[PDB]
Order: sequence, then C-alpha cells, then structure tokens
Amino acid sequence: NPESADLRALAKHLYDSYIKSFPLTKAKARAILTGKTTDKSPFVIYDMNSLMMGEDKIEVAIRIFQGCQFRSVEAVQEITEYAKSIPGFVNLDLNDQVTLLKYGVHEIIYTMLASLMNKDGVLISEGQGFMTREFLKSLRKPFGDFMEPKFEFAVKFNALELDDSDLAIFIAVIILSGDRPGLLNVKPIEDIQDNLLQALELQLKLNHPESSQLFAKLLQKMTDLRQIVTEHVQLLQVIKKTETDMSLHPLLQEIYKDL
Amino acid sequence: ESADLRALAKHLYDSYIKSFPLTKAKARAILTGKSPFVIYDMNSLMMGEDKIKFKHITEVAIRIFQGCQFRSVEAVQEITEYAKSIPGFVNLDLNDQVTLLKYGVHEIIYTMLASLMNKDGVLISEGQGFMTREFLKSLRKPFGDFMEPKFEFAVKFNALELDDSDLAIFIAVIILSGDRPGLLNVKPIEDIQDNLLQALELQLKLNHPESSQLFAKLLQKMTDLRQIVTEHVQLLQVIKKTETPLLQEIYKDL
Ligand SMILES: C#CCOc1ccc(/C=C2\SC(=S)NC2=O)cc1
Ligand SMILES: C#CCOc1ccc(/C=C2\SC(=S)NC2=O)cc1
Repeated sequence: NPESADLRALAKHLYDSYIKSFPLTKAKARAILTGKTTDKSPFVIYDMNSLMMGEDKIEVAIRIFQGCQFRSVEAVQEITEYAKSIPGFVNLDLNDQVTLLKYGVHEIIYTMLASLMNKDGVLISEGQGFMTREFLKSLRKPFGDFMEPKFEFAVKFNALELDDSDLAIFIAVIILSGDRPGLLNVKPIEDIQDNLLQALELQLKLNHPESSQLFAKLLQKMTDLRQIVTEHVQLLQVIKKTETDMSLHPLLQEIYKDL
Repeated sequence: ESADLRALAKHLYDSYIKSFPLTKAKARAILTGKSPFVIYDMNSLMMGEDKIKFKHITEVAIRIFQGCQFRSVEAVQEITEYAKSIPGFVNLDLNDQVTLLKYGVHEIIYTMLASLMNKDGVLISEGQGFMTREFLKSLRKPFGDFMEPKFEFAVKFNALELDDSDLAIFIAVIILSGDRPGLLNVKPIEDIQDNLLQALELQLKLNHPESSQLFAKLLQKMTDLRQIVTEHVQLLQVIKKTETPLLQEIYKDL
C-alpha cells in the first residue's frame, strides 16, 4: 500500500468532517426509515389531517414550499462548512470558491436528499417527520411536480447502496469541478479533484469489492444530477411568475442567478 | 519516561512543519534579511494588489478587514490538520473535537500571528508582503483599532523568544483545553493535555536552560490571549453594525 495510504487518510479526513458538518447522516436516516428502533420512528404525513396533526411536533402548498427553502438554506450552510474542510479548497481563488459552491450546492443537496428518501416518501424535520411521495404529488400542480424528479433519481441512486464514507468523497468531487462556468484558475481545481477522484476510486474498491465498476456508475450519476438541477431552475422560473407574492431566499437567489 | 516526552515533542514539531507553511523561523528570516513587498500607505497598497497575489484583492479599510478573516479561515484549516496529528485527538468524541477547535482557533491564530509580527508591522501573503503597523492604525474607525491589540500582545509574547519546536507543543496545549464550554468528556482531554504540558515543560527546560521559569510565563500568556480573543469578538459585532451573499457564508466565523 504505497501512495494508497495517503488516499486512505484523505478518505478518513473527509468522512470525519462529513459527520461533523451534516447532522442527519444516511446511517441515521436508514435506521429511521427501516425500523431499527421504537424511539426513532417518524410521524408520517400523507394527507391534510396528518399534516395538521403533525404540525405540533415540527396556504398549505406555500407553507411546505417555504419549509423546503429554509431546509435548503441550512443545507447550503452545511455544504459550505464541509467545503471549507476539503484540503486545498480555501487555498483557491476566492471567486473560484464562490463559483464552485454556486454550481455544486444543489447537485449535492439532491444527492444527500436521496439519503432521506425511499420510493414512498422523504424524511423531514431532522427525521421527526416523513412526508409521503403521493402527498407531495397531490399538492396543487405547480408545486406537485417539484419532488418527483428527486424521487426518481433517489430510487435509481440509492440502488448503488453507498454509505456516508462514500458520499463524503463523492460530494467533495462534485464541489471541485473544473468545468464550472466562470472559473478563473481551473488547473488547481482539477488537481484537487484528481486527488479526490483517486481517493473515491480506492474507497469504492475497498468498501464495495463486489460492485464491478461502481466508480464508473457513480460518476455517471452526475449526469442525472445535472438534469435534475436544470428542471428545478425551470420550475422555479414558473413559480416566480404564477406567485408574485412569494419570496425567494437571497442566498438561493444568488445561487440560481444567471445559472 | 522523558524519552516519551521527547518523542512527542519531535512528532508535534514534524507535524507543525507539515501543517504551517510560514514558520516562525521563515518569517523571522524575512523580518531580518534573506525581500517582502512593503505596504506602508494607500498608494503602496494599490501597487501591492497590482504586482503580488493576495486574498484581500476583491472602501479600502473594509477590504483590509475582510482579508484578515479570509486568512483566518485558511488558518483554521491548517490548525485543523495539525490538531488531527496530536496523539489521542482523533480518538476523542467528535463533538468534543469540534468544540475544542471552535474555541481554540482564535487563541492559536493570534499566537501564531505573533510569529509574523514585529513592533512595526505584520507579514502577509505567505511572507510575500509586509503591511506596516502605522498603515493599519491610519485606517478609519473602527478598523484602525482592530490590529493594535494584536501587536501589543505580539511584542510581549515575542519577548519570550520561543521557536517553532516550542510553539508546536504550546499550540497543542491550547487545543486540549478541558474548560471549553459544552465538552462531553473532559477526562481524556485533560489527560492528553497533562501529557502535552509535561512535554512542553521538558522542551522549554532543554531548549532554554538560561530562562528559569519560562514555562510559567508562557502559561501566564494565556490570560492575555483570552483577553485578546474576548475583546476581538466585541469589535466583530460592532463590525456587523457597519457593513451592510454566497461569499458571506464562507466567512461565517473568524
Ligand atoms: C413541494 C415541495 C418540497 O417538498 C419538501 C420536501 C422536503 C422538505 C423538508 C423539510 S420540511 C421541514 S420542517 N424540515 C425538512 O427538512 C420540505 C418540503
Ligand atoms: C485591519 C485589519 C486587517 O489587517 C490584516 C492583518 C493580517 C492579514 C493577513 C494576511 S492578508 C494576506 S493576502 N495574507 C495574510 O496573511 C490581513 C489583514
């Protein structure tokens, strides 16, 4: 194990800072969704009466949507915290840091949203709740189509059966993309990712020694992420016209602006 | 048992060299002779941004201030990597690691900032530049009173004439402070620090035999450090009442 030991140390570092940056890991999500407890069982929201009942322990479609955005802002904060811990990220040009976050934040958000999802719904409110897929689809349709692409991607992506130690390196690879529009110094970004991609390859080979070409399949999923992000920005462009009274968050505004 | 303390001292020094590019020996060679670009007024600041490379290059006083905090973010990552090298640190509770770092990064940032400072100014941009103390004082209020406390601390601290091998163990001692608010398991933290304090005592007695109680005086500097940190966050909230997106999330601390 020559220089593979450096990649193992990098994997462990990213995983340690992953746990320190995201309070709801995939491990805790799967322990809740399956039923490995009686204290971690979520309250299930599936209709109007179960929503009103679940509003004790933390318009209707507007309220759910605003709740989504706030969770998204919090997620951007956590991803920012995690990004600062990627070796070399804070040593890059400041403009490039803003750019990498601006275009990577949502690909990671949907990637990690898969961890909170099954084919039937998605965990909410730090895992205290669980909103069903059909209830989200039953919302008034501009809002009813917002979560279905995330659910379809999550079904296909959860089949890879990645744990948190894999996802830490994977989302690090997403942040350090040298093909982002408007980057000033691409070469250093590509060097960091070259290291992150090596680390991810080794981690997937050791953690999934039977998953043939899991590295390639995981890399191919980034295509689906792009498509998901595109459909979302279009959907937002519809909501901005239909709902002239709803407010989009400034942080979310700066991310999607001129994307 | 002293051989174990010496092994810990050498280990922490090698990790210190690996983690911090601009060491105190490097900085002091620059502050004596080896050729940094000097920033002494507004015009030399303009020419500095056009010739070197920085992190403050993106009112002038507000810009200088932000470059203090960006560098602090960069510094936090270097300090984080070094802390992970302290024996026993990674085996601690994860929440305790986050807490120790959260409350230690400031004291360490100023401790090591003293290594880049003399009575006349501070090195910047990995030693490529040197911003004068007078030009920092000439900044408009409240930004002109931001760095002067750090300079006054660095003078008294540098009078101790510590080197990198001393500062490595000293920083490690700061991290393992068992009195940080919110710690869940103080016992192993204080155990590691008890070992680090022994290593620091032996190091100072072997490296500065003419200084009788240098260990005691170095410990006395921590009160001055916590005053500098405590009084720094005050000017930081007043700074939050004088500066009104995605960039502000990157610098959510410092
Ligand atoms: C249309 C639409 C979007 O659907 C969603 C999906 C997930 C959430 C997550 C929540 S809500 C809450 S409270 N805490 C969370 O994490 C909210 C709305
Ligand atoms: C009032 C005020 C703030 O004064 C300072 C002091 C030090 C720095 C450090 C820098 S800036 C750079 S680039 N590289 C460094 O190490 C920046 C601003």
